[PDB]
Amino acid sequence: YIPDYKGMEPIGANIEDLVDYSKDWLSRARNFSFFEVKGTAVFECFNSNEANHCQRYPMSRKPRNFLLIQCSLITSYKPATTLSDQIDSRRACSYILNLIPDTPASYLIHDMAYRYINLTREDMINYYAPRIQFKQTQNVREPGTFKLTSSMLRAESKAMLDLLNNQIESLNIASHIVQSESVSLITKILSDLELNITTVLDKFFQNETQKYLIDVLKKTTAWHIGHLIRDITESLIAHSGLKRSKYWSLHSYNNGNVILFILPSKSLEVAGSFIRFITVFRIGPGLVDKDNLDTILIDGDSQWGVSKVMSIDLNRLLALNIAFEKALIATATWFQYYTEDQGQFPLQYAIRSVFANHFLLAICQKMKLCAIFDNLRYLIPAVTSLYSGFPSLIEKLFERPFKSSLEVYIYYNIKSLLVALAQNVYPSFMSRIVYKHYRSLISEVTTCFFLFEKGLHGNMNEEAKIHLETVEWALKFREKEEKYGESLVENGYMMWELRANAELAEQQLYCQDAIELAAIELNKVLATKSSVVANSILSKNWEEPYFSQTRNISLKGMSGQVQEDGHLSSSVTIIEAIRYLSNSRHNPSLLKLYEETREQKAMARIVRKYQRTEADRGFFITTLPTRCRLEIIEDYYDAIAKNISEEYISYGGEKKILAIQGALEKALRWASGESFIELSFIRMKRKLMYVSADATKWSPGDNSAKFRRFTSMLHNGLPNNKLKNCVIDALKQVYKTDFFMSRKLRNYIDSMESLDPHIKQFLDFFPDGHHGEVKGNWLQGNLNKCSSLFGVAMSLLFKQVWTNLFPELDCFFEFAHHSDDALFIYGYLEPVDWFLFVSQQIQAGHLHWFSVNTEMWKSMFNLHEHILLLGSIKISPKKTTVSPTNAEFLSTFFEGCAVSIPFVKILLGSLSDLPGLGYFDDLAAAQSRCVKALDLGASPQVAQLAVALCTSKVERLYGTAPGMVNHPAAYLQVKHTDTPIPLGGNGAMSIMELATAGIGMSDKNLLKRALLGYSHKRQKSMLYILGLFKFLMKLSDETFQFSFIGEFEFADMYTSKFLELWSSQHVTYDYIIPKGRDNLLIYLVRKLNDPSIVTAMLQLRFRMQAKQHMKVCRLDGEWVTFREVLAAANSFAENYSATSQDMDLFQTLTSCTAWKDFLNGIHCDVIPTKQVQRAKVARTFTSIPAVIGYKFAVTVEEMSDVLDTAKFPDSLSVDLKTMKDGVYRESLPDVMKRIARVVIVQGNVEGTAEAICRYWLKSMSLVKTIRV
RNA sequence: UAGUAGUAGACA
Ligand SMILES: [Mg+2]
Repeated sequence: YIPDYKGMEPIGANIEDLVDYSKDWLSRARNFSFFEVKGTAVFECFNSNEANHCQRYPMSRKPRNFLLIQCSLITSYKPATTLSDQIDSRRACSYILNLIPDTPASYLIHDMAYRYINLTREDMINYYAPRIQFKQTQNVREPGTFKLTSSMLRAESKAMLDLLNNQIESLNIASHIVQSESVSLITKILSDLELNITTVLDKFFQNETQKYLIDVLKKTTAWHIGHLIRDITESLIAHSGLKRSKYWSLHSYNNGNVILFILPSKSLEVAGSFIRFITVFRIGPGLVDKDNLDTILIDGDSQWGVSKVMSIDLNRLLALNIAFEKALIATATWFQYYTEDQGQFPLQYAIRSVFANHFLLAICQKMKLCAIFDNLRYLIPAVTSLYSGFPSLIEKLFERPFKSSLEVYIYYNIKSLLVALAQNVYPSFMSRIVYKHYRSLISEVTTCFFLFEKGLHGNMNEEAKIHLETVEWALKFREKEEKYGESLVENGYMMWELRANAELAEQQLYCQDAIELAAIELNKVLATKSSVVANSILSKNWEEPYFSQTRNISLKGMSGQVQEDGHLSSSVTIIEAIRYLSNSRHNPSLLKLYEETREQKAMARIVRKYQRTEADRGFFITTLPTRCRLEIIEDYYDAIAKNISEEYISYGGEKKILAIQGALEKALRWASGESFIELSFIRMKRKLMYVSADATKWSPGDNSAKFRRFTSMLHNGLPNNKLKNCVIDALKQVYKTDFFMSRKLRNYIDSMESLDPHIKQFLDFFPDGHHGEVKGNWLQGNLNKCSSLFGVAMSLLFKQVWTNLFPELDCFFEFAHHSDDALFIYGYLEPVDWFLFVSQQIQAGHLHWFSVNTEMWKSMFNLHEHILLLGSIKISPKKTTVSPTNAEFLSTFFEGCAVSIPFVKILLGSLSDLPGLGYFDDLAAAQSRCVKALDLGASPQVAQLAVALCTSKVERLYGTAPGMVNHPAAYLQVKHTDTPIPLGGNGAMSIMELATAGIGMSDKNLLKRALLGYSHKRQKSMLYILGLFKFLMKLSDETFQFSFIGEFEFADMYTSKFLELWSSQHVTYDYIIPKGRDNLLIYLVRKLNDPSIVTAMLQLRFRMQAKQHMKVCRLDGEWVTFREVLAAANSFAENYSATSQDMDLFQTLTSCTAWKDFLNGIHCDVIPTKQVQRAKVARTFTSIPAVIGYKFAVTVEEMSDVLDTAKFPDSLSVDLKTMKDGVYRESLPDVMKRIARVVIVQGNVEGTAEAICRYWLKSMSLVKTIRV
């Protein structure tokens, strides 16, 4: 009932007081926090940091390894098969046995080759045999392994095995010798990798992309070496099973030239496990590092390189498996960007070198390189800006040991590139070309950065790193509390305290007057839309049940009760919901739950986000009362946030780019024309300086208590303060939290047995050794809408103070705040008399006017930063860049109105992130991410190439590819093109059709081509396809994208048959979430036992190799394999006979489901004009479950639940009828159950749902304009 | 100086 609370009393805060303080503070000399970029300054920073680094780390004479797998190719590579594998293994063992071992690695290789070549005939028959045909033997225990005891192991081999089963340094980068050696080595490797080995969309692809990219790259040794690495990694993954990992293995590739020896290892299924192997190759061009080779045996006029015993984890193994494609996709993206930039096609040598560099980066999956590229992606914007904090970025760059010889090469490259950039046409990073646009260079380095997989950090020395920041800032907060008193820090310091001390204006301390005036400036705007504000505030689920929302049902992850170990349990949200519902007697609303759990202390943990940044960020797992309080605050401020612009987090994930582009366009429109200043006119030029700003420590270095005062003065449309007081109390109860250290960190501390001083300082934060109190720091991600709104309010307060300071100048300001990320557009005035006016103003008693005489934007930013510090927002000196032409926001780059959104992240993620729901499901998902890239800016040719790559990957993984086990052609009497996708199918579909028509069209189109065959011709093959479709329909009906497809704590509280009966009885609950306690509890128990939920709660990517031959599909309510499903499909289609109802359904579906004809029906021709690139912009594409819940609603409880769920309470009936009409345009329970976008265009294109399709048709050609 | 990782002792 929203009980009353302690509402805060406003105090006498006056804007004039802040204006006077601003006058006094601006009347003196201020130190700019940014440095003007120069070639001399950047070079001096590099030299000084080199000198310091020479003594920071101990020198290392021997550069360390950087290539995970070493192999060499001199002829074209043919993919390996079982027969070729056996022949090559025989040849390779014969070659190896005629060599003299020198090192323990060579001795072990010789011993294993001798053992393999002496395996009996039955062993070699069972070796290479399929799983079904395999039989156990003395010498062979698994299809691709053999045993090796100590009896057949030499003394040296045993010694090296003991070495396996048993202080940081750096290279002298300041030395020219080390740099020269590293550059020469990496240049040799790249030159070896560049060597040559000796519809309308289809025609455009073959003319532009195939001719100039694929045909050029088909002969490079990088291409064939990528294929060879794919084969080697496939063999390694096959060995990494839970059964095969304990044995030895031997494989050979490329006519016995490359040999892989797999040592016993822990299976990659277990966490923190490595697979150990040795690769022996003939010395030649390729990924050869002579210094890091274990040995180079000398055969007769030949050299055999034996590499070191490499231990590779699952992440790096899966990265190496798909690295030909990550290199190919990156090269295609670079090709498209070069075409956009220079307007012509890249030459052969440039594209070959780019592909070689991308392949080398994809192979060397090392954390040091990932950190270097993470630093570089911020360093490049700093040196191309007018003022930036580049010295700090260079210092952070020099904070790493350059152990590998690749890191020295990349460091030399980035040093040269940054020195060249600061001295100025934008030089490229991996080529000798020079770009015409900064967006191309920044996209190139971003693409290089995205080639590194997420989670390359040390598994153990990162859980401490994620804790250190929180502990350090909590200690700083305690120090401030002891220095200034608990009351001052919690409630904020008065304005006179700031005027007297002047050291109070820092982080974790806020000024009450600043908060109040910021709230006043925001509610001045809010007074115009108070009605909408109240409507949005009341529109949230204040009185709705708490656990009937989707977020509280999800599996995201939350904490549990404190256990006897003293640690905080890690459960899922659904489990905590079930627990509380079981203990409670009713399902309370948000406010009722908050009142129930108000007295409980907020507890939290931290877990890794698994990013690719230099330092891994950890996100916090909060308990249930903490989640309730944060949801209250977030709902309130999000409701307020939407009705105010200049904050771009309340906006949807898709409207942010449109909003920021509109803001930039408004800034550009204002910049047009001049301004007139009254002499007391004078003409003044209107300038435009963007400031891409970031906060130093958004969450850790803030004081959440400030929001209290904000919420006490923010004006909403509500008549009473009950909700505002509830939000204030929720803010009060989230002030102090119990930060719990993880179990891994506790075990790490326990195993130490002797603590370093800094580990002791970290540990004393936790008194009992498990949890420590953290004050004033809202945990990361918990308060983002509120923080963005507060930042916008502070910016508006600064704008008001500036306007009151100099009313004679009509300056222009915009602010964009997406949490810590921000963009400040400053339109100031520049003289074309101004100095005389400034002198007169100074002599008139306005001592603060002298800050505007020259470079007024400096003083504007100084005042803005100080006013932001009057809260707790510290603009980061490092990652904030000012520039008069460019901007960076929301991970996108703006050239005025032009927008450049990276689309590489989802193109590369198509292969690396497969959902695993099912063959059709994951194939559609992978095809969907190519559509998203096509929306974000990828050209149709690049999207087509990427989609071909990922569907080839899915076909290879599931065996659907022709010639393999699960090829439907050999068991379904079809041509593999007339096969439904859920039962195989080609899956090759034009990206245009997926983008426009839909993803499942490849099935539906077939249906049409079936029906036209069955009606006009009555062919038996069409009847067979119809039977296949009927089998899919039957499976979809039996088991219950959008198409027909073919243990825990509380999961055992209700019987499975009880769940089935309940689901059959309460049909409506399949579409709506219940509201009563018992019904919601049963719904949640059923949700726990859903196979998709259990599977969802990468390891799946690795385990799919074994899952391929196991029973994963569902047939007649039984778990069966895919091959049996295909055989059943063949039998049922052969025994299928047509019926009237099926024919009627097919005619209705084919008549009601067309866009393909328009795509290929339009004409195209090359206009005699070269393609010109314009400033790209963004366009847009231009409750239902409740009515279905109404349809099956029978009981009073279900009727009440569906009534509450619907946005419109009593309109459902009418809506249902209208929906029925819609269905009749495109009633029975069966048919009812079965029925159940921003694109980066060029400037000219319209925003119609067909205009974007026409633009995509235009964009298929990359260098030539076309006409429709 | 077997690998990954690391100016947090890990995988073991
Ligand atoms: Mg930024």
